[PDB]
Amino acid sequence: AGFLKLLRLLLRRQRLARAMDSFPGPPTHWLFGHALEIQKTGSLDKVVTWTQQFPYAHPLWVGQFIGFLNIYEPDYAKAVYSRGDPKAPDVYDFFLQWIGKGLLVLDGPKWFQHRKLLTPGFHYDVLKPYVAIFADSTRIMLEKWEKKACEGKSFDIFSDVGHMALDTLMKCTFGKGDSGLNHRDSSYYVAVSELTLLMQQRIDSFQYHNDFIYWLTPHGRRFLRACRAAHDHTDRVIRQRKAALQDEKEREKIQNRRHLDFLDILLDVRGESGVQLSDTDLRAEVDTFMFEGHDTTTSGISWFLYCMALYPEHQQRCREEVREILGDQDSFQWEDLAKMTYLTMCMKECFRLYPPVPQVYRQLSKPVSFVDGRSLPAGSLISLHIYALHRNSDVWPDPEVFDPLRFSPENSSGRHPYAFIPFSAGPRNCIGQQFAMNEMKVVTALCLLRFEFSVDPLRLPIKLPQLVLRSKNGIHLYLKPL
Ligand code: HEM
Ligand SMILES: CCCCc1ccc(N/C=N\O)c(C)c1
Repeated sequence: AGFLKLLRLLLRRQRLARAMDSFPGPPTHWLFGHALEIQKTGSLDKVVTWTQQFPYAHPLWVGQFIGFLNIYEPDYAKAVYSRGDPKAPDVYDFFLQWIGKGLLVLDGPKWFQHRKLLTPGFHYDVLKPYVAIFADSTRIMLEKWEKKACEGKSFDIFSDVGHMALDTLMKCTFGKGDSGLNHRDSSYYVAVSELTLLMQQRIDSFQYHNDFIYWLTPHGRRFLRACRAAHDHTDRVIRQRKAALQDEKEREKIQNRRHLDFLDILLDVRGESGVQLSDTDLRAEVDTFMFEGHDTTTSGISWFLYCMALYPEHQQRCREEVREILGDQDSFQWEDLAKMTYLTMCMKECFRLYPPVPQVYRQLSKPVSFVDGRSLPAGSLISLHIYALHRNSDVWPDPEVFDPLRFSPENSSGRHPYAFIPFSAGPRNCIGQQFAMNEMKVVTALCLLRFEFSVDPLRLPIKLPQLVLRSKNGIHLYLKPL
């Protein structure tokens, strides 16, 4: 009985280890594989030095039973991430208790169904009205920030940006009305923190990899408590909207619109979806999009404002660009976001050096041959290291240098299409990319018009992976009103 399970395990690792025989790599500890380096602070930068020692790719082991091929070169990236192979179950299985089998984790033709269902929810006609909402939520955040700034001390902006991103996500895509944040929404935010802290730690800690053992550890119990808290939040948001649509005034109003917001699509009002969702399939897409359409943009906004603080020259250039575009308008219009070409460049360079998602994974369903002759069989595990990809010395002159002009029209024409993929690429790219970009542009444009941002030399951020890219100590900045 149990004997089979242990043998199925030991065969898999000789399979994975032999398929990577073509690929030299760093030294393994006998028990931990590479885990003792990965768990060290700064390990993203350690992986970068590895990519210079080993071109294209190198193996990566958490504790001797699971072995990934870390990849970080554009042809290698493209060979795999253009194909739609499944997400790595060893990594993505951990998601299930929390966000379930929603879009992120699915892989079948069921994935294509949901992707087809949900993609019109991020069409630009659905997005145009969100610009006003981004502005309102940002205004609330900035009024808080104005009070903190005139106290003269630096403070962590990450959490305030998150509360704002969560509120705006819910007003846009989950039907929440103008009421704004409630103490129960903050409960949810805190729980996401615990979920991503713990699940990242689980990814890196091979002893927690087996389901049965993990749910008996304090770690796993803490995770399940947070999963309940996340589910109490999403059950509420679902019941709230179903009930709001029982009102005859609101229900007729939604039908009139050609374009439906994301939660209303899932609820299949108008019968148009033609695909019937289980109660749990819908709970999972809500869980999924409630993690995804806000934790990442919080990382992005916050690392950007840090990059503005580090580089006042570019900060001031962006401040001037957005000042002219707004002119005398009350608030930015959707049409205005395309004019923000220099803000966009700086934002792209921010995402090169501080990718909001630094690492994603796949398990191949078919073999793949790489531009240099090497190859892998089906069954093998891939680790796309977006962090080291964006820092690759054969692709990026002076990789550690912040230079927005790398994303001018001129210096972009030649560039390889898989060199810069912070929203991934291929069939499993980010469904929310244009949502994020428009949100982040409105938020940061308004931030720079109302404050000048300085770093704090005594508390510079330190990089911390937590599924999204966070900081060990927050993002502490000084703010000057204007
Ligand atoms: C949900 C969701 C997906 C899955 C879409 C699908 O599978 O069809 C998605 C994908 C990605 C990926 C790939 C994930 C992987 O390889 O495991 C990356 C790297 C990424 C990065 C960012 N996303 Fe995203 N994303 C989903 C949802 C959202 C939403 C939802 C409203 C927004 C907004 C958004 C934004 C960003 C983002 C912004 C800074 C980054 C980076 N994503 N997504
Ligand atoms: C398995 C480690 C990374 C998994 C992962 C994949 C996608 C997202 N987000 C995508 N858009 O928001 C996050 C936040 C994480």
